[PDB]
Amino acid sequence: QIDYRDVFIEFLTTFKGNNNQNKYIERINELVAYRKKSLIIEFSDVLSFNENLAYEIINNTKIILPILEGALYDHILQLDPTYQRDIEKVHVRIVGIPRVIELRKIRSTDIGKLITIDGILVKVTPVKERIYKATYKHIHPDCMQEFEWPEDEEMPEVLEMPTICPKCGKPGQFRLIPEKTKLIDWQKAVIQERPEEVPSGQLPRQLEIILEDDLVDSARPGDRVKVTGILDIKQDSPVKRGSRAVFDIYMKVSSIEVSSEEDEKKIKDLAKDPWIRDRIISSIAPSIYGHWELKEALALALFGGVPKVLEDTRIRGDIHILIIGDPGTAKSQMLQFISRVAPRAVYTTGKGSTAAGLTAAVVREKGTGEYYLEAGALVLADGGIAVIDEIDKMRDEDRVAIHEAMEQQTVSIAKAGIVAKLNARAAVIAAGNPKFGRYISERPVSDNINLPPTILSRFDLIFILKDQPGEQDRELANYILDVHSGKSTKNIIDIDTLRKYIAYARKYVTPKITSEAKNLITDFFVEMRKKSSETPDSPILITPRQLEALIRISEAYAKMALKAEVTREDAERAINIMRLFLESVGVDM
Amino acid sequence: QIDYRDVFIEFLTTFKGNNNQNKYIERINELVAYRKKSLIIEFSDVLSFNENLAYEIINNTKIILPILEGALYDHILQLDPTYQRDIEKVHVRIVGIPRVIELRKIRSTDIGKLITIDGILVKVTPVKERIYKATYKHIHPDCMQEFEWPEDEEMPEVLEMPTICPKCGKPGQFRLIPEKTKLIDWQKAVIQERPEE
DNA sequence: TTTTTTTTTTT
Ligand SMILES: [Mg+2]
Ligand SMILES: [Zn+2]
Ligand SMILES: [Zn+2]
Repeated sequence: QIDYRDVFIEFLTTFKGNNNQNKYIERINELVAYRKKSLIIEFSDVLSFNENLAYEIINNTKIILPILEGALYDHILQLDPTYQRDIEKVHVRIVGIPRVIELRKIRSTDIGKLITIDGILVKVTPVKERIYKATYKHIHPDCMQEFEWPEDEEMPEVLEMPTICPKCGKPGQFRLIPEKTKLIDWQKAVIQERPEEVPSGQLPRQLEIILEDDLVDSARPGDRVKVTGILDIKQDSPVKRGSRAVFDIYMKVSSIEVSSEEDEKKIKDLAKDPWIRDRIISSIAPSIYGHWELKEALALALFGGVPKVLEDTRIRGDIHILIIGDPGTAKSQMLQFISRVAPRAVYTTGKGSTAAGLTAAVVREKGTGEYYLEAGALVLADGGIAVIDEIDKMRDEDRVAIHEAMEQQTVSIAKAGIVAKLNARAAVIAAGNPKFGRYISERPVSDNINLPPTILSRFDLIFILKDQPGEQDRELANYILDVHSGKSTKNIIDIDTLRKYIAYARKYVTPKITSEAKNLITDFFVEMRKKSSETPDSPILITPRQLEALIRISEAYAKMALKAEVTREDAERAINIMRLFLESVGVDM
Repeated sequence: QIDYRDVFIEFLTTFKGNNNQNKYIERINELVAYRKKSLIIEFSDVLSFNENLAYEIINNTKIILPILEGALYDHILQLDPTYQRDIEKVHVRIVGIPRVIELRKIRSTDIGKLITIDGILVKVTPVKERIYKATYKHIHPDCMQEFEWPEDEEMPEVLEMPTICPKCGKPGQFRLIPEKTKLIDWQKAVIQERPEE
């Protein structure tokens, strides 16, 4: 009854934020400057300003939304006439709806209402075009007339062809005219419920969502997203008569969120502590006793180095870690922790993986007999971390796919007439067991781990964990029992804060190596080569590839402390950890 | 509105090249020598010579492109009468269009406009034949009449047959006549975006 | 092509 365009338009112009900045007028600025055509409004902000406007949006969404969109378009038109003839429609998207429903708990009462669902994006289709206003021509020698068939409305989800010519009243043949046909961008994605919500003994459920217009290509597979929109029943084969009055539900997306100022302030305060590096290392797997050297290396892999593109070749910034340890050395516990704290990570197992599942799988579209690719584990981990457990138990045919990923950071696909090269810039963390149960110190690493030497040289660091009973057993027993009793360590950065800290560092920090750091690295290398030249009788090689690892590790240390330069201390720490690896593999100085 | 046919003809014959050599005349003569039927021109040269002509090409390529080809064809046959009876339709192609769109960035607003794409060829089908003007015969014991169904219009990409015989005004069964059907070479290729982008 | 269990030939 009461028009809400008046209260809405002044709400945009008059609204004060946390720091008294008038965000919405600032947000609407680049909407006309950069031609976004889409606006984002928080539900809490609208509710505080006027609850009547807020509750009208949730309930009467299908009616108030077109009215509100028209009001904002007029506001932009008077503010900048240049918007006309450029963008003819503006979308306003609402986020933060309190009505959040689990994927498994959707029932018939929620159809046609604005709801929000949290899940994981698993499938994305290529962008396509959908007709919303067609133009036909009547093929009848008398007629030769053109008209817009879905008059006075929009073309439904089912393409319907006119049966009677509206301009002559006769049936016959109608020809589509693509030149005058109106189109709109259209994409389809599949969302899956998070593993924490799956009940015992059940399999995860999936929901189909539709992204249209500017919402296309707003997310990548494997991302955790929050999606808001309207549920509706799905019609795909109306002509398939005969039983089956049962339909599936699909979601019509109106706004999507992936995964900000106070958090940035909190991150900066943490970096101010001189001992921030020690705090971060102590926060890695707090429930595991000892393994300080391994924890330090795992922290470096989370941040990584800086990739370099030379005149001819490319230098990866990712760090590869290989762990060999006796059974029960808590190898799998840390890898689970790493996969949970990293902003983007994929956890796999040697036995539960295949070559197609790791890189890309060809799927034949039985509906049209068409071939298309599906992203594998390594592709989904691009820009993140790939964790592989029990690498020694993987099949040889499935292991060769990893060889290219670690070396060239690429995956080559040539099958079913599809040829492509895929980026796989991901850090690889692998764990394995020795051949004969426990580890034999006297024998070299190569004959004690059951892996080809061609894959050993591709790892930046290798660590050996030995479970030898000794005087530390009492400390280990006391620590474990305290964990089972609920006792927790203090001064530990929590998972959520740690994940945000890593994401910020990987995005805004690019350390540069100073002259002093270069001299220390060079001097260590050349003196090591001279020492190694006397007697290079070790299973572990000392090739110039080790020099690149020293560069990567030093950059990671600087990035951990949010520093823009690599100083003497960072280079010194990188040498120490590299020196241990060059000697803990069974070879002395 | 303004007939650019004269402007196009003089532009080709009076194009100041790197040394005012009128290289367009040189390639036109080369085209006549080997019967190439395809003339390519640079958008920069057209814009420099007459920016108004360049805008019309890049904006109304659906309408004015056949007009320009007709003007070029008349000039070629006038220059050399032996070109007839060999090529009935010349081709003019534009290169260097400033409107460059990334393949992933294509949206609905770019449909029906002249754009350029950079990528990698992955698949190429063998050369085939496409019908652009068919001939049909009405199989109805009183007709025995032949006609070209797509009257005053090129045959659309969707093969459609007449429903009512135009010559006799009756429905029935129609048979295609391959011997009186116009054909054009047709090939399909797939382009893939570069891994860098 | 792809994962799976099965009998079969042939990688
Ligand atoms: Mg384990
Ligand atoms: Zn009609
Ligand atoms: Zn007839």
